[PDB]
Order: sequence, then C-alpha cells, then structure tokens
Amino acid sequence: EDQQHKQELHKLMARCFLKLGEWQLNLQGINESTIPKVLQYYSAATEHDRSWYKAWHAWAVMNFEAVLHYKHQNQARDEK
Repeated sequence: EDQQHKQELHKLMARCFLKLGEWQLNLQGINESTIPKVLQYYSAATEHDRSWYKAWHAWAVMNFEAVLHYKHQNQARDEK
C-alpha cells in the first residue's frame, strides 16, 4: 500500500543527501570536516542508488575530490 511511496522517498533520499553534500561546500567551502561531511552525504546518497548514473557519478567525482583533499594534503598541508 506504500511500495511506490517507499521507492519515490528512497530516490528523494539520494537527491536530498547529495544536495546537502553539494550545498555544504557551497555554504562554507573546505576544511577537515569535509572528509566526513562529503563521504557521508554522497555515499549516503549512494546507499539508495548506484544505477542512477548522475547520483553515483557525482559521488565517484566526490571520491576523486576526497582523493584531491589528500592530493591537497601532499601539495599543501605537507609542503606549505
């Protein structure tokens, strides 16, 4: 009696966590709390969906960006 509502809410969950994951960097930029905030919001978005190209592709990009938070460790924190 709510399987469709469950599915649409499961999909909306991916969007809403991904939106926090985007919006967070948009509202404050970057410090070391990004690693938890992004790995959470975008993997938590991924928790619902992988086959939705955009939703995973955006977390995969964010995994490249979490990679780049540690490239930035090598390039800046370890060398400034």
